[PDB]
Amino acid sequence: YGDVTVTGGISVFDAKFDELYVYDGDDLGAVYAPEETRFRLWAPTASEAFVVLYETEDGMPVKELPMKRDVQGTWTLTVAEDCGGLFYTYRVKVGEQWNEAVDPYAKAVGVNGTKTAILDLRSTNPEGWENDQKPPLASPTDAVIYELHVRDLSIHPQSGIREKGKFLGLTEEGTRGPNGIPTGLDHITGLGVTHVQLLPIYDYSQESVDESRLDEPHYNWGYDPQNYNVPEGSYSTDPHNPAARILELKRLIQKLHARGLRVIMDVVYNHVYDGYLIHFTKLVPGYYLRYKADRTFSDGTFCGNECASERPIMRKYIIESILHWVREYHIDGFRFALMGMIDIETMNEIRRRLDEIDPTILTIGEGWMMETVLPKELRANQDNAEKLPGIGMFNDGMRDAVKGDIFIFDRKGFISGGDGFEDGVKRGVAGGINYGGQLRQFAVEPVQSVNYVECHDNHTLWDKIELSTPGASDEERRAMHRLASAIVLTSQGIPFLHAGQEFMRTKGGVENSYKSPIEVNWLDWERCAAHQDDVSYMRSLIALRKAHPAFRLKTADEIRAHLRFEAAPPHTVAFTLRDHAGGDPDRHLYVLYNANPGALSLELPALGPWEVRFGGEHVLALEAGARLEVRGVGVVVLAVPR
Ligand SMILES: OC[C@H]1O[C@H](O[C@H]2[C@H](O)[C@@H](O)[C@@H](O[C@H]3[C@H](O)[C@@H](O)[C@@H](O)O[C@@H]3CO)O[C@@H]2CO)[C@H](O)[C@@H](O)[C@@H]1O
Ligand SMILES: OC[C@H]1O[C@H](O[C@H]2[C@H](O)[C@@H](O)[C@@H](O[C@H]3[C@H](O)[C@@H](O)[C@@H](O)O[C@@H]3CO)O[C@@H]2CO)[C@H](O)[C@@H](O)[C@@H]1O
Ligand SMILES: OC[C@H]1O[C@H](O[C@H]2[C@H](O)[C@@H](O)[C@@H](O[C@H]3[C@H](O)[C@@H](O)[C@@H](O)O[C@@H]3CO)O[C@@H]2CO)[C@H](O)[C@@H](O)[C@@H]1O
Ligand SMILES: [Ca+2]
Ligand SMILES: [Ca+2]
Ligand SMILES: [Ca+2]
Repeated sequence: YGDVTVTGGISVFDAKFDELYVYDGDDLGAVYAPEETRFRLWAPTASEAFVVLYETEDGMPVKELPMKRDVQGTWTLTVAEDCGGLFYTYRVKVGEQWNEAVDPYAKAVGVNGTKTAILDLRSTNPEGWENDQKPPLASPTDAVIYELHVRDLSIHPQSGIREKGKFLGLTEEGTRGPNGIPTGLDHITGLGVTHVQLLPIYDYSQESVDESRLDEPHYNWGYDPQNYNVPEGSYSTDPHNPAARILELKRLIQKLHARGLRVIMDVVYNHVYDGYLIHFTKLVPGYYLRYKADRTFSDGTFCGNECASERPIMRKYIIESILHWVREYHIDGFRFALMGMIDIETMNEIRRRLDEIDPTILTIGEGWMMETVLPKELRANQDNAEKLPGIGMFNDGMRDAVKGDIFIFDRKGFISGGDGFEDGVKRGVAGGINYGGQLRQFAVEPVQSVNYVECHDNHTLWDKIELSTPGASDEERRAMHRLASAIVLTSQGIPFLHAGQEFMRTKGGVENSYKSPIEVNWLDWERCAAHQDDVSYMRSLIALRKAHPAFRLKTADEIRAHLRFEAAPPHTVAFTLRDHAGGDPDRHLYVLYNANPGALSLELPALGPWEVRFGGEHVLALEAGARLEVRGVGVVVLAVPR
């Protein structure tokens, strides 16, 4: 951990270390120009530091230059020759140990991320990149998220996409699949979703996907971070060419924006893929990651380590990393893996730094309550959401109430006939806010509640239903599935959909498919071709939400003012959104979630001449008390016209 004489007697573990070496510059890394390249490395506990230069990604050094000790724990060096096309690493001696690492501020790397690449990053911008414009977004509750893996999207043999498994595969328009159905980008833009959330597209570890063996089967979600500030090599057409993955990701984002879609990056700042080998511990051992009392890794992540976001240089790394994805790649939002492992101060400064640039940039995360050496009152989780204004959190209470518990596989939920889940559904209809009485969750405002019944984790909705409806036919399970999706899209808050949920995606019952083959993980376009009715259904639900601002209320005060739950029997939920809620064109809406297969009659509130808006196929009678008779599991939406 180092010669503790170099750092004023104070160890990397004492609390007086932090305020000592707080570098105030935003110039860490290397800045290339033809005249010179300047390097700055933060490594306060090292005795020596060298820049090592390479001509080829897997060559031997051509120069090995010593760096000068500089201010606030940093080392500098200027090289007064055109270093374009060169690769480099940092070699440091920490105590009596030498290690050679990639630059933590690497913005480009060679294959598998072991050497930093020097290049003019403005040569990676696609044509017109400076003219890139974002689709409008007035409120987070106006977003419809679609969670997608780059490999899943196109790797099925019948996807009809040329660059299968690649960033460029999501740039291709006009692709067709079995029976000529639209696939890929056209299928996604055809749905009406507004944001594509991509599973890890930063550079994840070689042990997960080896970028030199892409000619053999491979698959991994990528939750194993290696280089935080550069794209994953296996999604490029050429992982050996350091510029290719950058240019190709930018082409992807530019095209999505041009087609009306925004891009959310799944980011993992809570843990690295290997606390022993990552560059953080090579360069400053004992700083960037969290430690138990015995100076072993705190392991709240169940992955091996935790990043010490609360320490100032690590908070600065995370924030400069995010601002890099925003500024260099034009990213529109971030989903924070295990946000409950990150401290509140870091999350709020992130929200602030983004708001300074563009408040429509999204920040959502997993606010789970989880043990770690990070103090309980400092965790950015649902318990502390009052301290995290404007940050959305996955609403697991809503998820479990709708489809049934994710950990006990056979337990039913509201859609599958379970008893007593109506209040759980109502709590998420209200956007997870403090609505009143028993109707309360963690959110202060509905922008803090992300509604979902499916994501990449755990069984798919279809697979969950299959595990918990032993006496249900296939048609019955389809109706349950459809009802679950309708609840997400008609609840206050931020609706979130899993790619392929529109065609009842299955993983053959695999619960945790993170390294399962493409046969398990691909978007199955043959299944999608067999489920075009259900895709149309999902497309129409998304259109219904878009056509009604009353479903997207911006504040908890509006929800408390305009949302009212109505008389309804067990296994149903009924509510109204009254008096042009949020400027809705209709005067009132009435919404019915029916989980009963049979027929039933409801007395509608006396709000005016009701008219059908959605789900007419379930309506046996609508008569002006005013009466509605329906049959079958699903949603019915009525309106009192203006
Ligand atoms: O080899 C490292 C690591 O692999 C396995 O952990 C993986 C999980 O099993 C897998 O579900 C996935 O977990 C991530 C969630 O999907 C994601 O939503 C995110 O928020 O965080 C989770 C990771 O923290 O990926 C991990 C990492 O690959 C295995 O179970 C571990 O024991 C093993 O250390
Ligand atoms: O080995 C520990 C644990 O790992 C796995 O749990 C993961 C879940 O699959 C994943 O959904 C998420 O779980 C969170 C729930 O979604 C949320 O409702 C609430 O319960 O917090 C949970 C996290 O604490 O992340 C965990 C990560 O461990 C696996 O499925 C479990 O069986 C296993 O016990
Ligand atoms: O557009 C509003 C409309 O959306 C929903 O209707 C969809 C059906 O639920 C879905 O099964 C599908 O059904 C149609 C077939 O695609 C088509 O081949 C033909 O058979 O007509 C079917 C019935 O319309 O697509 C529709 C349209 O998206 C919702 O159920 C309706 O209540 C709603 O009015
Ligand atoms: Ca990689
Ligand atoms: Ca905000
Ligand atoms: Ca099955």
